[PDB]
Amino acid sequence: EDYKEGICLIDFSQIALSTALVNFPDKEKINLSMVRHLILNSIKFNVKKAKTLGYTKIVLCIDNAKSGYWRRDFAYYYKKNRGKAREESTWDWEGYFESSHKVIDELKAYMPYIVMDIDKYEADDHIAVLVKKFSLEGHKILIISSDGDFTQLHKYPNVKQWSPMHKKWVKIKSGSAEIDCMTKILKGDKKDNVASVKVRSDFWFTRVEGERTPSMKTSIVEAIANDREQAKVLLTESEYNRYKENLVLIDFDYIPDNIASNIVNYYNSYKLPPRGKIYSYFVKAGLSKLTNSINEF
Ligand code: NA
Repeated sequence: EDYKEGICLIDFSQIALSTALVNFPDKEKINLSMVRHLILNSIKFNVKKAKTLGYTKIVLCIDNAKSGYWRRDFAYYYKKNRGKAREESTWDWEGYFESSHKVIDELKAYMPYIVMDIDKYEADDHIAVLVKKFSLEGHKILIISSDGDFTQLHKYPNVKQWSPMHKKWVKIKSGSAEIDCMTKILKGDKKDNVASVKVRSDFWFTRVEGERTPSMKTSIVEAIANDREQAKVLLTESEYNRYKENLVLIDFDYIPDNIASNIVNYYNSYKLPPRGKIYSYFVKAGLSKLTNSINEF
């Protein structure tokens, strides 16, 4: 093992939720014990994975949208399409989230991981900012994320990504990273209500029947990807101003100073619990099958 240890960042909320959507049936209350068991089982599996690959420092990166998103404070329509979807569902989202927040606080109090959890901050924020930090500090980095796109981090040395769901390595140095990032910035990212620079910013949220997004030439995307100064040249003023907006929504380098510094400061001041707390936590929570496996956490 290295003097600057290998660090594992886990895209954890998405892993737990994906597992929960398989394990927990529709039309049944999702309770604290159910969620605690699932979260701890998932941690056990993915920590073993990190440790065998040679990464010893475990950081659990959490999605916390209890009060929304910092990006939404900037662009109100951001990710509003997602909440719309859950409103309908007969799956117990309310119970899941309520219980997950409780378990996360238990992790903070008792388990030996850095739990990056800040209301209105996304797992991808923690990962992007900590990768920049750790990479410059000379740590090898492993991202555990089933479907996350981290190709924006292609410039950082010694960053690998493992996907638990697909059981395979994921490309970080994709060869088309900048063009793929710029495609989202210019053409939008509908899955997150991010709109093309050729329409009003809240297009996806306020779309009226019949409305269409004007097409944009791939060559403009490629041109601006290769030299961003060309944005002032190939885009109209209105499109350029929308471009500036979308940079904040998509590009990791445009995470605001206060947001990024809050992430770093949270990491630095983190109160790591002594490993002695693991056993007493398992006993307290009645996880009697796990008091046997303390060494696997
Ligand atoms: Na902790």
